[PDB]
Amino acid sequence: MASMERFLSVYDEVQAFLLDQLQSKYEIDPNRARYLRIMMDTTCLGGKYFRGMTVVNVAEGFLAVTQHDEATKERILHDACVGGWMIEFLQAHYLVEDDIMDGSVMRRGKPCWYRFPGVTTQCAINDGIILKSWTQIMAWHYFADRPFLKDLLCLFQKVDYATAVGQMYDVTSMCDSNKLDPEVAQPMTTDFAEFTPAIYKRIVKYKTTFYTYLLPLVMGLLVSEAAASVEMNLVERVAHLIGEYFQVQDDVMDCFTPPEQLGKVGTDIEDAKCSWLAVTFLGKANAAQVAEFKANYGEKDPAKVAVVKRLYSKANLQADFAAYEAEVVREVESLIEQLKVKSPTFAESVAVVWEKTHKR
Amino acid sequence: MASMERFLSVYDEVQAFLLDQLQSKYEIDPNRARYLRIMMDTTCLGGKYFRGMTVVNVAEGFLAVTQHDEATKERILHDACVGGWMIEFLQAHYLVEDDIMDGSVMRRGKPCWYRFPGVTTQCAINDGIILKSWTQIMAWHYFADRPFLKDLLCLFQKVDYATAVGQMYDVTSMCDSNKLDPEVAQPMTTDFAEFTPAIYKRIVKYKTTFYTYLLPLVMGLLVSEAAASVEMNLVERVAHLIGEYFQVQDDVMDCFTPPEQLGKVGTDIEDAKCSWLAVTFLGKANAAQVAEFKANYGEKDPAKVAVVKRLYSKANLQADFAAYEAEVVREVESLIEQLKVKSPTFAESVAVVWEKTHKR
Ligand SMILES: Cc1ccc(CN2CCS(=O)(=O)CC2)cc1
Ligand SMILES: Cc1ccc(CN2CCS(=O)(=O)CC2)cc1
Ligand SMILES: Cc1ccc(CN2CCS(=O)(=O)CC2)cc1
Ligand SMILES: Cc1ccc(CN2CCS(=O)(=O)CC2)cc1
Ligand SMILES: Cc1ccc(CN2CCS(=O)(=O)CC2)cc1
Ligand SMILES: Cc1ccc(CN2CCS(=O)(=O)CC2)cc1
Ligand SMILES: [Zn+2]
Ligand SMILES: [Zn+2]
Ligand SMILES: [Zn+2]
Ligand SMILES: [Zn+2]
Repeated sequence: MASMERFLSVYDEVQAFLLDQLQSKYEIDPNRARYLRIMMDTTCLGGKYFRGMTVVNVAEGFLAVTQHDEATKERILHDACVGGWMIEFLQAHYLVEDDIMDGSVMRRGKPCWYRFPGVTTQCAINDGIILKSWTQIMAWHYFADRPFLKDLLCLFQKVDYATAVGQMYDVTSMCDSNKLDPEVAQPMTTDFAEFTPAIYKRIVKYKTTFYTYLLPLVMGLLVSEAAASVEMNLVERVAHLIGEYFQVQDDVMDCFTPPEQLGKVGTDIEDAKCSWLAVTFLGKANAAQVAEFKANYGEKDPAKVAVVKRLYSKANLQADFAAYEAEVVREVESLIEQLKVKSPTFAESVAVVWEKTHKR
Repeated sequence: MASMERFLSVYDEVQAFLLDQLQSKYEIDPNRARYLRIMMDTTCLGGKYFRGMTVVNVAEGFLAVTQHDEATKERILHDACVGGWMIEFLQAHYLVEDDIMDGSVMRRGKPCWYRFPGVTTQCAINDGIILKSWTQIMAWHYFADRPFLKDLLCLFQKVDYATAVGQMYDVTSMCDSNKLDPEVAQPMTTDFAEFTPAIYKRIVKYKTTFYTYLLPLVMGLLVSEAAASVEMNLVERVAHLIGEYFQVQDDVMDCFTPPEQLGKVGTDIEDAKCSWLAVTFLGKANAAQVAEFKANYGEKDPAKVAVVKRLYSKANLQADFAAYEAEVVREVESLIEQLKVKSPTFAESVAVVWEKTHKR
């Protein structure tokens, strides 16, 4: 069976299981089940499934080099699909809540879930809670007797928690740290002293790399019983590196990809986000450029947003991006090679993850 | 040591552990740690700790009848405190998010967390996520090698999930089921056909009884290694019964307790909630009363809210409440007795839980 149709089939299976259980154990009525069905589909489906399919691809890599009965191949692949959906539904939780937190309008060319007329914020906050609760119910049902249950649940939680800490670092990235205070409304920084490469790398490490790259790779190892084919410090290092590059790309696209292809109107400028473009621009600007940036950034006024975009274009950030890209290519290739000391197979899955990111 | 000072001490311990770990493992800076500290205190502290202290009291009950080394008594009590905080922090998650979902102003005579000036909804949604993530980090740290870890984590998840399903039943309780539809803005029911005792009991069972009464009782059994001193179907039955009574009391207080003592201005009428008062009123009203209720319920207009309160007062709902209370007293005493077949001790803890609820 091809991997993607397997993965999509298991979605239907898992959906049916969740909804059936709601009717048999939680007293749900058919109409609320239908609401939840539609919510699940709307929030979990229509992406590329990169994350969840990475679990499947890592497991397929090991299957090719490990002896197993056919029934065991099938079980491993089924477990990789269930694990992949756990990550997809965890992402769906994040996207639902982040869209509400940010006041976002669109995502992938459709309205954010909370904006649907019969949803509203009141229900959407809790729908997003249910999305993450479903990752747990999947795990406890499908993995009940698996030797990797403990390790998978402990990994998932730590990744979830890193991700929420990353969200805190992102939402507070334009405040001055020393002014953070629940009692006092938070002003935008005026110095931008915290718009540094290291502070940027911390936001991105936590907010996206743990759930986007570390979790799918490590979940593929766990369902394969293969965590001894790797040196875990290398897997962390490479996940955090590729993940950062991925986010740099998104940051650049927020500013410069047309909204039709981007799937939304990018607002990182208006939102005063600590983006790669802002940090890179500040890292090369002269005094007059810095002052122009300060006078215009973090404002809704379209004229001011256009002043920032013009500053970025004139500053030749494409060159800084090429230099960054080159360095990432170097270090990701060095880590892949270190990963072959223990598993050629795992190293190749990491190569493929790299190729999908670099050349999307 | 007295139980409550033990419990409060462990709060300080757990807080220090969480914040220390954020600095050693998650790259947090001192100012963000302070924000999180203040968030934790603000959202977790200042209640009665009923839930968390019930775990401690169940464990203290068993300790009095079971032989153990002193160091084991201490470990069991420490584990009961950590488990109790897991429930308190899970409640804090619920209250933070519910206050945002409902647009609430106050809770326990102070502003809702999201209303604090330096918080805002954007940060508060994620603070509430972190609250629940912390229940997991507590568990994996303090219970890493405990024989009850699996059972405790599986119980916690199912309780969390029931609670979120209960929130869905609550937020949708004034819609007609057959009209639920993400695509269509939801009208208030005009027939109130779904304001029944059974539908009410389903909302309340899920939204509060699993986390308020079942989880503390069962967590006390788990940290005591005492789940064989009970018949679990009886523990469920009694938890769901006491929990329902608790919520009926809250529903009555929302309408009739002065806001100063209630800790907030009650809005269940304006919010069109399926409250015990509404369901009981509809269960005895004549046609003219029903029509007056329909014309006034679920409106912000204070004059209309006063018309509903007047209908309730004239309908002698205090008598229906006394009749309900009497019946609950009967059934809770019958269940306590059934609980003595296997554990006098556990039955007495349930008696105390009952006494704290009935006579608060
Ligand atoms: C010990 C060992 C022997 C052979 C192989 C290759 N193998 C072919 C048959 S299979 O269906 O098991 C898929 C992988 C790997 C390991
Ligand atoms: C409450 C909450 C916690 C974490 C996240 C992380 N999220 C990942 C996806 S992202 O980078 O698109 C937007 C941030 C979101 C919400
Ligand atoms: C810093 C920088 C890097 C690259 C580009 C070019 N850009 C790449 C792909 S895109 O969809 O973002 C639109 C075109 C511009 C600026
Ligand atoms: C087998 C058994 C013997 C005695 C007891 C009572 N016991 C007193 C001493 S203690 O500190 O262990 C607390 C409970 C219970 C069980
Ligand atoms: C997102 C979410 C899920 C569940 C709850 C349950 N909560 C219990 C406490 S309550 O009855 O006060 C208000 C409802 C809240 C929020
Ligand atoms: C249905 C019903 C029951 C009891 C009461 C009396 N009430 C009890 C406590 S209270 O703080 O809600 C205010 C006074 C009135 C109506
Ligand atoms: Zn965001
Ligand atoms: Zn972005
Ligand atoms: Zn609510
Ligand atoms: Zn209430």
